[PDB]
Amino acid sequence: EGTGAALGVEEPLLFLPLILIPSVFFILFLGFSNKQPKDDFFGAKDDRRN
Repeated sequence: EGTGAALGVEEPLLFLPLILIPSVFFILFLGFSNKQPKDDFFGAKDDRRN
């Protein structure tokens, strides 16, 4: 093409799978993140990861 539209989105229907599939796995990622330790560790690479 070469028009230059941001993210190749000329058609507005392409914001359907671009805003949903990240926010489907984001809710899955929040199921992992909310069950974590949330304690300021020291050193690097904390490995509790419940």
